[PDB]
Amino acid sequence: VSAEEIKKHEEKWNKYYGVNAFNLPKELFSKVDEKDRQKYPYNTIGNVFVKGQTSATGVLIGKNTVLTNRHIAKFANGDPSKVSFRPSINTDDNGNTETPYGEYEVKEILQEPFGAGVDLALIRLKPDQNGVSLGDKISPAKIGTSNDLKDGDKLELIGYPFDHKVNQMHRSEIELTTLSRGLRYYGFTVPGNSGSGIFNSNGELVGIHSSKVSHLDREHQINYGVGIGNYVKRIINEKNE
Repeated sequence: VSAEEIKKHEEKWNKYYGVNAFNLPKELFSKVDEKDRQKYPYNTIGNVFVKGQTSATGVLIGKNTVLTNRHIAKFANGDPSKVSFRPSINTDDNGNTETPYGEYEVKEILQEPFGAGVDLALIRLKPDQNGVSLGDKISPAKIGTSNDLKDGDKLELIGYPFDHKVNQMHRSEIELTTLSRGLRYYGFTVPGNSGSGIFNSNGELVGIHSSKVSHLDREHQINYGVGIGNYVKRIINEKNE
């Protein structure tokens, strides 16, 4: 790759990581407020908590099904009792937690239903303590397709940036780049964002954030997510519940 391209990349990447996260302009990164956390599509986003292991993000795609990363599901080591899902959870700056839709225990974990090479997993939830499924309280995220995405497109990534602030849902504007090498994009994310939903202007889920991978050369990074194409969509239809 060329130097002119590298310089350009550094300047763009610097817009998100050149300043402290608390100082990022609102249009690029911001907290989802109380009112919005109870509106679609924000309410389909929840915290995937793996006891004593990690705290990431997940998206409700079925009545009892949560979509997240395979690398996140792996932390549970096949034991569903170590995992819980908390939709629209919020721990304010005073340390007070609120779970408007309650907290859900996990019934089963499908670590790699799309194949070990695809960083996606399905988590099956149990109903609440009253026998009501999460999918009956709120509508699951409408699944779209990444096939219509073009380089330069700006989308909304929604999740729980744990490393920045614990249990506080945030939205990050992302900008797609070099789609010939997968769903790559500029934008601010932290490890906790693993499993974050990527939505288009119509509120359709088109991808799931995964992690940061090398870009251009070994000494540069970019965000990487899994796009939702025909294959991913079909498996979801076969396994959804």
